[PDB]
Amino acid sequence: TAHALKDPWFLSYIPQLTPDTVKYDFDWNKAKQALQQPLDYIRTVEEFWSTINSLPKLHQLGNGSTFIFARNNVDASYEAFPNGTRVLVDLYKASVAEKGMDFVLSSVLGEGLTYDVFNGKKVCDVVRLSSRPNQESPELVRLEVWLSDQLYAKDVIPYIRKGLNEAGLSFTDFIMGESTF
Ligand SMILES: CO[C@@H]1[C@H](O)[C@@H](COP(=O)(O)OP(=O)(O)OP(=O)(O)OC[C@H]2O[C@@H](n3c[n+](C)c4c(=O)[nH]c(N)nc43)[C@H](O)[C@@H]2O)O[C@H]1n1cnc2c(N(C)C)ncnc21
Repeated sequence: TAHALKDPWFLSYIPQLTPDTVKYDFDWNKAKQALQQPLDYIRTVEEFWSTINSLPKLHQLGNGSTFIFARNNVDASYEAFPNGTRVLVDLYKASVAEKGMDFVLSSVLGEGLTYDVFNGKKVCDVVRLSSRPNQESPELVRLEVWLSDQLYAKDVIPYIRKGLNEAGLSFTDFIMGESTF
């Protein structure tokens, strides 16, 4: 009937997930346990597209509101990925952030990164998408591409930036970054 992804990805939502909100939650395990909401289990390309299209625009939700796409329903914990890293993308307008999200998700879930960068290795298991507004940029959206190995971030950063340029985004439309685990 429909076309299976290489792996199903579980989609969850953590509302207004901020560092000073885990102040209300003293521990990470219990903050997630209580706040995370399950949204869907993407098995196919058809399921993928309807989910991506149905997603309520990140900036509209509260500051810190994250969407987690976790390969084979893995726990998106830094703890789970010790030799890893997370490639960051900040998108200044909500308009560009749609095009950007569509690229980064199609590259991850569609195994684009896997066969274009990792030579077959499934290095990416988590993609987080959250609202991170500034007094400066209030429509700001952040994408995190989680890696199992930091050796690859050196190659994920030019690949994602090149893809985003091809997707229509200028250099003022986004900023690439990294955060070690
Ligand atoms: C370049 O890299 C910079 C830093 O290295 C990295 C630190 O991440 P956070 O503290 O945001 O944290 P995180 O990305 O996890 O945010 P979020 O998940 O939404 O909520 C944070 C809270 O959630 C907790 N948390 C969240 N997660 C996902 C976990 C997890 O897996 N394990 C554990 N133990 N805790 C987790 C965390 O401890 C904290 O209390 O963020 C980059 N950064 C740079 N500028 C900014 C900026 N500006 C200018 C406004 N705002 C935000 N991040 C910025």
